[PDB]
Parts: sequence; C-alpha cells; structure tokens
Amino acid sequence: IVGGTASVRGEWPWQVTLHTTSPTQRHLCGGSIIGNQWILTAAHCFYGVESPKILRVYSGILNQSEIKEDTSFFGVQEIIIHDQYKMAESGYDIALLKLETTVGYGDSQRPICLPSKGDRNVIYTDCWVTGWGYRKLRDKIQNTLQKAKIPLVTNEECQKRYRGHKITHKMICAGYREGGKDACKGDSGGPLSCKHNEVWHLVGITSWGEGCAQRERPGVYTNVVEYVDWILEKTQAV
Ligand SMILES: COC(=O)Nc1ccc2c(c1)NC(=O)CC/C=C/C[C@H](NC(=O)/C=C/c1cc(Cl)ccc1-n1cnnn1)c1nc-2c[nH]1
Repeated sequence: IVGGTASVRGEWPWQVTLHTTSPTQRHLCGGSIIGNQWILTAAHCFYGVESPKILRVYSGILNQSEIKEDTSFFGVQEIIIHDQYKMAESGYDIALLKLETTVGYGDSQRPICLPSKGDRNVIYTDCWVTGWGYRKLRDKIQNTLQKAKIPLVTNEECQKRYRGHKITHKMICAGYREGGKDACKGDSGGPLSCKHNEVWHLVGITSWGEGCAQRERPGVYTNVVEYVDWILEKTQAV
C-alpha cells in the first residue's frame, strides 16, 4: 500500500494473508473471508501455482511477524479460477479458495458482506484498500497491515486514464487524480472495502495498475457486484 497507515488489530477481520510454501514460505497475495470455508482473491495470484497443497491461509493477522512454523493456518482444498480468466488486464480476475477446514468466527476473523445487486446504483464514499504490499514500486512486503482511503472513479474517467486498455464494467477503479495513495506489489487479491449504512461491503478485489499511486493512474479492481452470481454458483453448489 502506498501512502497508507498502520491498521489497528481487528480493523479488517476479513483480510487474510495467503502464503506459498514453494520453494520457501513467503506472502503471495491478500484475500477476504466471505464464508466459513471461503476466501475471495485474485485469479492472477495463482500464476505458476500447480497445486493447492503449497498454499496456507492465515487469518487474524495484523503483523507478518505473528507467522512462524507453529502459527495455525487453513489448508486449501481447492483453487477455483473464473474460467473466462486470461490475465488481470483483461478482467475476470477472481478466484475462490475452498478451505480444508472451517473458520471459527470471532472478533479477529469474520466475513465481509458481498455487495447487493440492488446496490449496484449506490455511491460509495468511504472505501479503503488494505494489504502488506510494497509502499512504492521497489520495496518489500510490510510487517504491519496497511490501509489507505481511496475514492472510487467512474468507468468513463478510468477508461480515459487507461488508453490502450478496455476498462469494462466488470472492473472498478479507485484513486486520486494527483495520485499518492494506492495498492502496490503484494496487495493484489486483497479487498477494496466500502462502508455503507454502517455495513462493510466487498466492493473490489485489488487487481492491477500502471505503476503504483501515479497521478492519473487509478488502481483497477475486480468489480465484485458483477460476480455475485458466479460466487453463489461456486459456494452454494448442490
Ligand atoms: C517475501 O515475500 C514477498 O516478497 N512476496 C511477494 C512480493 C511481491 C509480490 C508477490 C509476493 N506476489 C506475487 O508475485 C504473486 C503473483 C502476483 C502478481 C501481481 C501482483 N500485483 C499486485 O500485488 C498489485 C498490483 C497493483 C494493483 C493496483 Cl490496484 C494498483 C497498482 C498495482 N501495481 C502496479 N505495479 N505494481 N503494483 C504482485 N505481487 C507481487 C508482485 N506483483
């Protein structure tokens, strides 16, 4: 996260840190708890991931230093990537992790509400991007979960900012015209959380941008409201 500040413990209890174990253990991506065996994240996170056996989901983490060999985690039973996904820049950048065991909800780990289809018209004015990602293009994973408040940008303005790309309505953009606050390397897969009527909603999934926090280059997020039926298809299968 660029231009962000340290989160407080329990502030983003749906935020997870997804680690890979191959070749050595390191943070891979962010994710959000959406159900008691379900993590919503970005499809591009699994580039070169040949098996869910190398994945570890850590919930209830503020500091990466809380993670050692004796720290509990959730194993991943299945990786579900949207089957129209090709690359982050073309959209469909969404994946589900089916966990091997159930998350016990509490004040340190609990789900974020998905957006309502009826609320595709609501204007979100209180949106935050969170993660342990870089603070600038050449940096390192941060110990403490960071947060940054960022305004949503219309599809029309985002398209003007990304000449040569096709910014679809399945993408949602967020950033200041002057830049300064954004997601960066290591934040992808994490949430873009917006508070509306005292309820937090998973509005976006951190996906891509041209550089980090650059002037007139908003961060591009998977527009979660456009995938609610796809999520229910995969999580509520009979
Ligand atoms: C010690 O542990 C580490 O160093 N881990 C460790 C360290 C680094 C990384 C990983 C693991 N994860 C991956 O490589 C998985 C595969 C993932 C690809 C892409 C992913 N992109 C982002 O996270 C965000 C991009 C992004 C998003 C928005 Cl909204 C705006 C601007 C963005 N940026 C443009 N340029 N940079 N950011 C990424 N993540 C990293 C590098 N790039």
